[PDB]
Amino acid sequence: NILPDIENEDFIKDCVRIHNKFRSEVKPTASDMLYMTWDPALAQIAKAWASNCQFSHNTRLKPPHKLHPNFTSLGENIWTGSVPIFSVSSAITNWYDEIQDYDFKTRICKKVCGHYTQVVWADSYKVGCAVQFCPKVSGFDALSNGAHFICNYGPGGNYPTWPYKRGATCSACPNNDKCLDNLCVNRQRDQV
Ligand SMILES: [Zn+2]
Repeated sequence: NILPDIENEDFIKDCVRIHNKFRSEVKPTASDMLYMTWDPALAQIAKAWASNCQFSHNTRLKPPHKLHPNFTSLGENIWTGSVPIFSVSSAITNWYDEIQDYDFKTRICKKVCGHYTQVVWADSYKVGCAVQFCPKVSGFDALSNGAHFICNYGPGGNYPTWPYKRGATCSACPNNDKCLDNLCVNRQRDQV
């Protein structure tokens, strides 16, 4: 298990593909789920924060900070665990599986659900991730020599509302956006 660098093409494909797989398969269906693409600037941001090896959120995701020239606010998911166990698939799946504690009807979360909601946040269409090797991670004293994985999201989600608008798939995309695997695509947005 070697931890990939932020420009590793397989790492990039995994992060994007697996985010989109969960976003495509949501239940209830989403009417407005945007297709998610890689953003190298978001990946650099994740890399810088991840190198701090702290189990807490980047402090500069919101005004008056602005880490990314094109987003007012950024979103963030963090996964921290052992090196052997780490993979893009397991980390993101771990975030998504918080759905078990989420009741879509009422938005009631029984535990921790904010990673799941950011994974499937309709309006978020750019992602960038990084993993760091961390001898110790602050806030997580139990852990030794772990993998510390952070994705940043543009624009940020986790407003006090449903992560997407439930409805017939792709029935409420922006403009005249086409649909690909239950996601709203758009040549302009999706350019990397
Ligand atoms: Zn969190």
